[PDB]
Amino acid sequence: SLRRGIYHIENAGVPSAIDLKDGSSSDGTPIVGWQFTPDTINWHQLWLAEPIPNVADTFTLCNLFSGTYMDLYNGSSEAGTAVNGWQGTAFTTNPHQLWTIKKSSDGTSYKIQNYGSKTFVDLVNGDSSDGAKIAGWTGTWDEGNPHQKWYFNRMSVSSAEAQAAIARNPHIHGTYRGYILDGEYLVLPNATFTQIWKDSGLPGSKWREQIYDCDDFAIAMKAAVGKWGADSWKANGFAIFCGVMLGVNKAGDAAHAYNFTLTKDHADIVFFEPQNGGYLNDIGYDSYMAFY
Amino acid sequence: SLRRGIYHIENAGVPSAIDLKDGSSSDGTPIVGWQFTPDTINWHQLWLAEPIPNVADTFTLCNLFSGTYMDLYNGSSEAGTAVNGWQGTAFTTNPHQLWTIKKSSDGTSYKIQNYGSKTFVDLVNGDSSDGAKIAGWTGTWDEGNPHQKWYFNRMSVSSAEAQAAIARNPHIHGTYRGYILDGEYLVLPNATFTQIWKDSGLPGSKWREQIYDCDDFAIAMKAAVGKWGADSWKANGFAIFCGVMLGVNKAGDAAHAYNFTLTKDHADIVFFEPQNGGYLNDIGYDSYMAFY
Ligand SMILES: C[C@@H]1O[C@@H](O[C@@H]2[C@@H](O[C@H]3O[C@H](CO)[C@H](O)[C@H](O)[C@H]3O)[C@@H](O)[C@@H](CO)O[C@@H]2O)[C@@H](O)[C@H](O)[C@@H]1O
Ligand SMILES: C[C@@H]1O[C@@H](O[C@@H]2[C@@H](O[C@H]3O[C@H](CO)[C@H](O)[C@H](O)[C@H]3O)[C@@H](O)[C@@H](CO)O[C@@H]2O)[C@@H](O)[C@H](O)[C@@H]1O
Ligand SMILES: C[C@@H]1O[C@@H](O[C@@H]2[C@@H](O[C@H]3O[C@H](CO)[C@H](O)[C@H](O)[C@H]3O)[C@@H](O)[C@@H](CO)O[C@@H]2O)[C@@H](O)[C@H](O)[C@@H]1O
Ligand SMILES: C[C@@H]1O[C@@H](O[C@@H]2[C@@H](O[C@H]3O[C@H](CO)[C@H](O)[C@H](O)[C@H]3O)[C@@H](O)[C@@H](CO)O[C@@H]2O)[C@@H](O)[C@H](O)[C@@H]1O
Ligand SMILES: C[C@@H]1O[C@@H](O[C@@H]2[C@@H](O[C@H]3O[C@H](CO)[C@H](O)[C@H](O)[C@H]3O)[C@@H](O)[C@@H](CO)O[C@H]2O)[C@@H](O)[C@H](O)[C@@H]1O
Ligand SMILES: C[C@@H]1O[C@@H](O[C@@H]2[C@@H](O[C@H]3O[C@H](CO)[C@H](O)[C@H](O)[C@H]3O)[C@@H](O)[C@@H](CO)O[C@H]2O)[C@@H](O)[C@H](O)[C@@H]1O
Ligand SMILES: [Ca+2]
Ligand SMILES: [Ca+2]
Ligand SMILES: [Mn+2]
Ligand SMILES: [Mn+2]
Ligand SMILES: [Mn+2]
Ligand SMILES: [Mn+2]
Ligand code: NA
Ligand code: NA
Ligand code: NA
Ligand code: NA
Repeated sequence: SLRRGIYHIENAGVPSAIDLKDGSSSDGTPIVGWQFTPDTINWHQLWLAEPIPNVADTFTLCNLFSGTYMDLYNGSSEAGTAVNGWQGTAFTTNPHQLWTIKKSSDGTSYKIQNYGSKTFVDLVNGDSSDGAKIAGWTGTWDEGNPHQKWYFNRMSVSSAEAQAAIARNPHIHGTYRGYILDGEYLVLPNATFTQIWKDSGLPGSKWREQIYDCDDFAIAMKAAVGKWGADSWKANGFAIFCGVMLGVNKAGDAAHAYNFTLTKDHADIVFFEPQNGGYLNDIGYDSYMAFY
Repeated sequence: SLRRGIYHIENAGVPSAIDLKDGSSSDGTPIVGWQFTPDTINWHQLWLAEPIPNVADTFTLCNLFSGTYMDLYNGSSEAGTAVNGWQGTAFTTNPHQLWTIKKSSDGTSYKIQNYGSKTFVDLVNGDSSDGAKIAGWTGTWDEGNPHQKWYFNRMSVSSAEAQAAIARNPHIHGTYRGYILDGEYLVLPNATFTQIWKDSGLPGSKWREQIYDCDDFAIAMKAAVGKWGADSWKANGFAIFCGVMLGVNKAGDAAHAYNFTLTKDHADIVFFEPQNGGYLNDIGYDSYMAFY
């Protein structure tokens, strides 16, 4: 089953992602194929999949940027029916905005079926053009047709997945305790994480004993990523991944506060030094506390 | 012995505090008697007392606002010698800026003796006027003279004192763990704590599931008090008190993130709700984690 989380949905045939055109919140904004840049935030191309509790393999798909929902226009079963962004809610009963999402016959890509119409999300003609129509279209669960096959590239971790990445790490103190604040986290590329750090003003901050020392830098960086999340996205029901860690050196006679983020493969953490914007696989401290 | 910490130094005879005139960082800025408002930040009237490791009962006195040091002009023993703010360091050997501070004959107020001159800090003529001269003056450790007696009104807590206030509280969970980030904290009046909250922009922030929920409010409020500390004071070697707490309700089926501060008497904590600016003696959660 598709997990709850944020996905970049990429056609199996051509390198086009499902895109809410101009990220517009207007009802009836076309959802189109568009090219994408890996290891960036693709601002109009991120979809929060919310499982519908009492319907198997069925979701709403909320555009992270617009906060509007993937909607089959008037729920029509006609091939070529418009797929648009439309106002809704995460657990709607509106079958226009309900999508059964299951593995295709290649066992890696998915097909996306409208719960009402039983027609599939289709990149019309496999057109690779920026702004290519996406429509509801007749099809089957089993056929190879790449127009209707979609890789769900997972952009978020659960709290359980973040916990696992930390526990993997070789720099966790025996006394470590972790404090989980949210359920589902957007993982930033370092390029974006760095940009939030720059736009925070922290690069200009001076170290001062107690009054602006490591703990103030680390907490200011987490607050800045929290502020960026709320200000950047209109969807709800997720957080941005940015950890704070307290650590102690091997000698046990010096402590440090710093940040951490997750690798591209979501499997491991990477330490971030908010006093200089460095990423490190070893920051010279073993974490005894984290909150994220 | 006088503890390390921040003091509002108030004459024993008249309601004048030791004041660095206009908070100026200029060398030779007069230190004067000035009236004060209790339960405010008295911006020009706060002094960080740093104990000199290998000299008994002897300190530097750094003006929290200016970052400059109480200085007996050319270390003269002449009665009426100017006491000014002057550039220095927390552990200087300059005897102009070293002060032996011990209980007076009334056992509650102190006298302040220059280590070099062995003359005392004196509110000349006990003048209660705003801008009254303070000078180094002949005297003795034992005499009653109120011109040379000073209440050291303690405005800061150690980490150990903050730990004690939390442990006192009746809303601490069995599983509580506390994470101490600094050593010495300025305690804010609620009036100031509230102002930092207002000036943060948090009063305008909307609750949003995960993306700006209780943990984001609580951490944004701690970051705002950290930013206010650095931006407001030029002295180093202290922090501003603002805690973050995670808590769980009696039923054990709901958790909440919030802030806390300390009472005027420094003995107890008070909970702060950053989603509405309320102070509560009971926020309906028992803390299982704090960092401050
Ligand atoms: C059958 C029809 O369902 C609803 O209308 C839908 C639209 O629904 C969504 O948008 C409307 C406002 O336009 C409203 O906010 C609703 O709660 C939301 O789910 C939408 O799916 C469009 C485009 O496909 O089709 C229908 O107009 C409902 O509002 C109608 O009353 C009616 O029951
Ligand atoms: C190249 C082309 O691929 C397939 O046709 C697709 C269409 O396929 C879907 O709709 C058709 C009916 O039009 C049929 O129901 C099929 O089972 C279903 O997958 C559709 O994807 C459109 C729009 O993108 O493009 C092509 O027409 C295949 O059936 C054709 O024989 C042909 O190989
Ligand atoms: C005896 C004298 O001590 C020092 O001068 C002090 C002044 O000292 C302080 O300010 C000066 C700059 O004016 C400098 O930054 C020094 O490090 C700092 O402690 C000051 O206390 C004044 C006013 O009472 O008196 C003396 O001028 C030293 O700099 C001199 O070289 C000389 O040794
Ligand atoms: C009212 C006045 O109080 C005392 O005199 C103080 C001064 O006291 C201090 O300096 C004098 C010498 O001038 C002497 O050394 C004394 O032991 C010492 O405390 C001084 O505080 C000045 C400046 O504020 O004010 C008064 O002159 C007392 O000795 C006087 O008899 C008289 O009662
Ligand atoms: C917010 C906006 O993002 C980018 O423009 C989007 C565009 O983004 C995708 O396509 C571009 C090339 O046009 C790149 O491949 C990006 O990596 C993709 O994410 C599309 O989403 C279209 C259609 O909705 O809208 C544009 O605004 C970027 O080019 C802009 O400078 C800006 O940052
Ligand atoms: C920063 C400045 O603070 C206040 O003025 C100070 C003044 O403050 C003290 O005296 C005033 C009355 O003049 C009140 O009692 C305050 O409670 C005291 O803290 C003095 O420190 C003088 C001498 O250095 O400087 C002034 O700037 C306040 O009146 C101003 O509006 C302003 O907030
Ligand atoms: Ca600090
Ligand atoms: Ca959050
Ligand atoms: Mn290590
Ligand atoms: Mn949360
Ligand atoms: Mn309780
Ligand atoms: Mn610290
Ligand atoms: Na439209
Ligand atoms: Na379901
Ligand atoms: Na002067
Ligand atoms: Na000492």
